[PDB]
Amino acid sequence: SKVTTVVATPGQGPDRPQEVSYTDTKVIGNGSFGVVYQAKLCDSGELVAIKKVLQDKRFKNRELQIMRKLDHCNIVRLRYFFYSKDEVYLNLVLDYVPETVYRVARHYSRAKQTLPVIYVKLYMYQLFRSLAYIHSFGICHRDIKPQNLLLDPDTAVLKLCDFGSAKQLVRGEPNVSYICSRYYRAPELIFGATDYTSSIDVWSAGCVLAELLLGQPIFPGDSGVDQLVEIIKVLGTPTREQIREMNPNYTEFKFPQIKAHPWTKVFRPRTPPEAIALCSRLLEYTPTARLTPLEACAHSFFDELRDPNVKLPNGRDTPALFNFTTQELSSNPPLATILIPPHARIQ
Ligand SMILES: CN(C)c1nc2ccc1CCCCn1cc(c3ccccc31)C1=C(C(=O)NC1=O)c1cn(c3ccccc13)CCC2
Repeated sequence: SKVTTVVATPGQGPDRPQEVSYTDTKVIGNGSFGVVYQAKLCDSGELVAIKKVLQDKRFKNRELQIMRKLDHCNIVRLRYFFYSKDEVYLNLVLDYVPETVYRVARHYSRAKQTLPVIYVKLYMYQLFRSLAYIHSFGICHRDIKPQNLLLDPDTAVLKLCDFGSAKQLVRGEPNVSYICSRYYRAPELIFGATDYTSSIDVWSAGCVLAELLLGQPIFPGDSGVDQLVEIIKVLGTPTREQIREMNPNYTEFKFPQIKAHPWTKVFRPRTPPEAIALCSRLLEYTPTARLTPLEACAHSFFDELRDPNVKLPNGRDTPALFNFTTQELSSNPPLATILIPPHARIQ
């Protein structure tokens, strides 16, 4: 009962500090992403995660200012923030969730068992949703992978986190190319591309999809150089025309020609055709040929989720999949027809 008490500015509301108290401060993480503690809210009893960073007093913060314009239930909610190695740290109080998709995938795999397809449908849909909400701002995550997909096991609700790498993409302004974890890095980035679009999130989510079908990473590779070699094995060698689309700085190739290994004989035998059809639309050399998140939500692979008489393996109802705002449908309103099925329109 060693209660810390600070004054903290609410995350999405108006700029009006309150008093807040909590306890049970133990460390849960410490790495590239920063320094995170678990903690317990005195009043409610609820759990939280608290990220801590030395902040350059004379400057804004790119992570804080991105999270303060966000309120989506597939995105980890920022509750409060405040300040406090010698001088000035920034603190962010976040919703706590104990399991991840990576952890859950890992368990099925090492025991030599496949992830039931229903869980594959649930997880990607909610991800594509989460991508659609941020892409309607210009904000690109730039670190989609299974370890950044938090998950409630009993309910199935899933929440993207870690907006440390996230950035608002602007036409004409250059951006760094060595970014995202290697196995989930789009080929344009590899090629040196500097004015890439938010469709790099869509590539990465494709790599996550295939992983959940095979029970292991689709493109490993043992270096930044070897990562395009593992890709080429599957999609063959790209054309000068494809290489132009990714980066207009390459004219001559540096690695012999290979032909495309077909999609059907990459996975196992019983795999559903729409999983494979979808996967082909995500993993394309050409950025503009890849689907949009919202278009991905409307794929025929997710039709089972829009059934009314559908439940989880533990009997329960599925979480709400059809409470789309206008902001969320804003990039293509016509799709409402499909995204919201009849029974979810009940006046
Ligand atoms: C094993 N393991 C190393 C691991 N790594 C990650 C995710 C989960 C896990 C295991 C689950 C244990 C519970 N667990 C939940 C965590 C968390 C954070 C650190 C350690 C454990 C942890 C949470 C978050 C978050 O936003 N809200 C959370 O509740 C964040 C995840 N990250 C960042 C970064 C910056 C700010 C907040 C958070 C990125 C790290 C990726």
